[PDB]
Amino acid sequence: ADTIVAVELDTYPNTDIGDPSYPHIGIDIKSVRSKKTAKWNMQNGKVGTAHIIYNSVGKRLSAVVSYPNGDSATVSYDVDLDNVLPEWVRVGLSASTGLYKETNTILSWSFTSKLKSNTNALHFMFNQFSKDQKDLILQGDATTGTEGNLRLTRVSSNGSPQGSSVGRALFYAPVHIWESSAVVASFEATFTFLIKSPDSHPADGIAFFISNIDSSIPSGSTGRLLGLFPDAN
Amino acid sequence: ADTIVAVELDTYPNTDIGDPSYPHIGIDIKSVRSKKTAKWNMQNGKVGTAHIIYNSVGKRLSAVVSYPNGDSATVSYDVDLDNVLPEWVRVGLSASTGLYKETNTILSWSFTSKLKSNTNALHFMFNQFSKDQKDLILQGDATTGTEGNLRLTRVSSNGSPQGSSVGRALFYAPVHIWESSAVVASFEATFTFLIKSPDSHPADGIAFFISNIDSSIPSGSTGRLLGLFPDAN
Amino acid sequence: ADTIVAVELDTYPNTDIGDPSYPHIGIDIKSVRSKKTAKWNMQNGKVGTAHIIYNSVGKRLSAVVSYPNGDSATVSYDVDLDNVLPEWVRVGLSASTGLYKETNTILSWSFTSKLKSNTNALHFMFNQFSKDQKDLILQGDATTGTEGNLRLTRVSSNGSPQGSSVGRALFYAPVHIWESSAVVASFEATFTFLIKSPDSHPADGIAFFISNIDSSIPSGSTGRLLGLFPDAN
Amino acid sequence: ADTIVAVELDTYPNTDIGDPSYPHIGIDIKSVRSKKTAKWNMQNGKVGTAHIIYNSVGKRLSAVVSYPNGDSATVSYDVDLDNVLPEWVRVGLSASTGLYKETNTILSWSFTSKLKSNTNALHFMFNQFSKDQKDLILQGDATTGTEGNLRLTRVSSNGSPQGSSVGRALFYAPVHIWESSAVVASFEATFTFLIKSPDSHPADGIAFFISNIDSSIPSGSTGRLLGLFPDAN
Ligand SMILES: O=C(O)Cc1c[nH]c2ccccc12
Ligand SMILES: O=C(O)Cc1c[nH]c2ccccc12
Ligand SMILES: O=C(O)Cc1c[nH]c2ccccc12
Ligand SMILES: O=C(O)Cc1c[nH]c2ccccc12
Ligand SMILES: [Ca+2]
Ligand SMILES: [Ca+2]
Ligand SMILES: [Ca+2]
Ligand SMILES: [Ca+2]
Ligand SMILES: [Cl-]
Ligand SMILES: [Cl-]
Ligand SMILES: [Cl-]
Ligand SMILES: [Cl-]
Ligand SMILES: [Cl-]
Ligand SMILES: [Cl-]
Ligand SMILES: [Cl-]
Ligand SMILES: [Cl-]
Ligand SMILES: [Mn+2]
Ligand SMILES: [Mn+2]
Ligand SMILES: [Mn+2]
Ligand SMILES: [Mn+2]
Repeated sequence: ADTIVAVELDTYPNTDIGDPSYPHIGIDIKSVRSKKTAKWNMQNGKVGTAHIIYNSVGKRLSAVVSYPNGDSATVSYDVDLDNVLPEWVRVGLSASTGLYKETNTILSWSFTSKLKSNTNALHFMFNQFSKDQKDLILQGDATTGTEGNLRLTRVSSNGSPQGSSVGRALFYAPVHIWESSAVVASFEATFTFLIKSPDSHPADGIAFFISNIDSSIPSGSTGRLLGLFPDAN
Repeated sequence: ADTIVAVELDTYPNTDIGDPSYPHIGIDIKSVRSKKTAKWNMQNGKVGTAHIIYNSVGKRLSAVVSYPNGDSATVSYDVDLDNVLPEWVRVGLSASTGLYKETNTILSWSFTSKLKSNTNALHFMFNQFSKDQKDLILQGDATTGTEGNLRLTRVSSNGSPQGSSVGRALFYAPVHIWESSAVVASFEATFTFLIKSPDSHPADGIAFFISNIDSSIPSGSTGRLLGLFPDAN
Repeated sequence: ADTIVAVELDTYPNTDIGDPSYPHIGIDIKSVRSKKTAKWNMQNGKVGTAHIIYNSVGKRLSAVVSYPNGDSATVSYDVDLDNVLPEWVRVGLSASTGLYKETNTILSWSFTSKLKSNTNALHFMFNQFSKDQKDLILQGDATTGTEGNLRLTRVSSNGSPQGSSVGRALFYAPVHIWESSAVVASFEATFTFLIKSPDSHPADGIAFFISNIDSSIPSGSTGRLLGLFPDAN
Repeated sequence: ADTIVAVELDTYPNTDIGDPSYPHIGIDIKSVRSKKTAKWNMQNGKVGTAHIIYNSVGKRLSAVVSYPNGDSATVSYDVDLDNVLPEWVRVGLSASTGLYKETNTILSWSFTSKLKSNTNALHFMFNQFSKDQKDLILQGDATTGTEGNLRLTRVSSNGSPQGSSVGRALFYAPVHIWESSAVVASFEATFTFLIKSPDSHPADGIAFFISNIDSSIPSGSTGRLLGLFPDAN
């Protein structure tokens, strides 16, 4: 029943549900079957940066993911989010493991939404997460720690990631993501992540998403559904 | 039981509870008995701008209130808010009427909090308020409308303000206002207001305040207590 | 010899140089012959707002122009500005009159450029212009005044605009608009304008532009060339 | 003939010109004889962060310098900069060596100035410096490199710092630092630095400063004068 717009960093090819035959970044409009994808070389144990950009003028949801060595993947998709999202939303991060696993560690997260009419703005930045993060809604296995990081999916004491895990972090305050009379409705999101795995293959990935205010983890949305969708339709 | 730090725009002299013999702006640390005040010429029916500034280095809570014609009042008070406030807070606007009354109309409100260590940031801006303002907590008589304004205290259909009124607006998300390891903890707040009264004297005023997350209007905090304090101590 | 990327608010149809048969907004890549245009209802004597948005991910230069009554025109054009502009630029506003004329009054101008790698930023905002505006380069007839406005084209003492006029304002500091290793290079510009004319038709329009550092008004670039181009090619 | 307001990170005690008997941070109003100082433990070879804060309401110039291990020094001084500085200024960084020496390496520098009336803003951020930094004015020995850093004072090929060196970096654009009608005139500056020395004692230090537009290195302002002052008065 949730409405989802997401950028997925998808570490695991699930070819039978329309994934390409490689790790990819994807734009997901109300379906895990990405509307557009690009090949992504996920660098095990390295800190990546994801950037997400939209404005209501160009009506183009863009994402780019890069690592320090400079290797980057970009994906863009033409979509009017006025026709997709509710006016009011929550913004969040989601990650899953299944049969295979990885750390889904968030080191930092920033977001900006603006409505310019004829301005209303929300901006937050986390470069360190604290134990009792009162402006975050933690769902499922997602924890904030003393190490200053957001662990979306459960990690063992020994620092090793665990399978069949799902967790999300949503910003506490609802966001006014569009308003019919806004001349420009724009949002930007950036997060840094550390995906590390000793597994034969890492899985399943990390998503930035926008949803209805009351959005919660769909039941059985572990693994390939990235904690966003109740099925693969 | 609430902990309150406020800047009060006090339109009504209550001399028996330590108000000066004129309308004033005041810095209130856990008491309506302002720690410091300055004379303020409130201009009936005109749009004022209040600016509030603090940083943990100078440890000086400053406020200035001005009108378009340029007449301004300033008040500063040396205080370590690390020693006053809880780590996590909500920020809000409050206004009251009593025996005398005024419009307590907010046309715009912006806030920025930052912690710089060895950055975490929250920024919001409302230049228009909407009917269902999902990122605001409205308490008491406070309403948001189609006129794009926040009415802290009850106004009649005919546009006239009503007595014995109290309302507040708090931003939905808790704010991390200080952190022991922050090198610089700073906040800025700005709001524009229209106080108008056909009364013999306007009352009672408008406050920007910071409180515990779960802060609510103290019972009988109408009139001279500005919806912040349960008594005049 | 200058390299120009501009958004033109074109009040006058010059049909013989590829203008449409109506006032329009246009994206100009190294030619006054706009790569893309949209019909624009210019509202005589009213304050308009222009917004310009680009990012190096979507590679889409977008502009929207609106007035308070809400009537707006939008134009978008897919272009890699890494392949058009020099790395370092100046940003500016330009306006012209010819055989016909108008006020080309700028009431406010803001700009933001960012490079995010694996951040460098420039932001300025003018909501009032002063007599000796030391962070602006004024070219041709462009003046700043006590009325707090930038007059791009010459106005008489009696407040009436004059024909065959050209003036520009460039921000003093060069801008690093792209860098080969930037993951995201983005810029946003906003300005408010008042075009007013008692003429049979207004002319010629206002442009936001990006150029080489040493860009100057091309000789004979009054009227339909908007002070940007030395010819209509 | 220059007018100087500076925060000095002073690594070398020059006791005969009013330095305390230890490395210190200082607020300098038109004199190298700091109006106020605080003891500073400079950590050889470590990256420090300096923060500078002023607003025209509190009228308190504050500085804090810290290192990752959390050791920090703070100094505040009550001063009306409306009565000290010209309306228009340039902002910059300065460093010197003399008989003793150190690296005066700047890794990052950000600045924000705002005038709020009844807003004009300038903001820049350098987290990487490039070889041809067109928005910086380099004076004396100051160089920008491929290592992404600003070297205020001359360093040998072998990476060792050199004595009797002075260099400054000023932002290209003049800043409107105060305006008589501004309700709030505020500025913030942050820079990160790496001072390293194999010398018996490091010298001489790094300063953030504000000056007249046409400010240049005073002759013989190497060593204890930090490239800011022509004498020790
Ligand atoms: O830019 C200005 O000075 C006026 C202004 C503030 N907010 C605005 C939103 C839309 C159009 C104009 C403005
Ligand atoms: O300024 C930089 O480039 C590094 C940096 C980012 N956030 C900081 C907070 C405190 C000290 C340094 C930094
Ligand atoms: O986001 C962070 O905490 C680290 C960071 C600061 N500037 C950056 C630019 C690109 C990628 C990561 C960062
Ligand atoms: O805050 C608003 O909506 C109006 C506004 C924009 N700039 C200002 C500067 C001073 C006082 C009010 C405003
Ligand atoms: Ca998958
Ligand atoms: Ca009172
Ligand atoms: Ca034309
Ligand atoms: Ca010294
Ligand atoms: Cl599968
Ligand atoms: Cl399924
Ligand atoms: Cl009383
Ligand atoms: Cl009482
Ligand atoms: Cl023509
Ligand atoms: Cl021609
Ligand atoms: Cl000496
Ligand atoms: Cl001397
Ligand atoms: Mn996928
Ligand atoms: Mn009072
Ligand atoms: Mn045209
Ligand atoms: Mn000294």
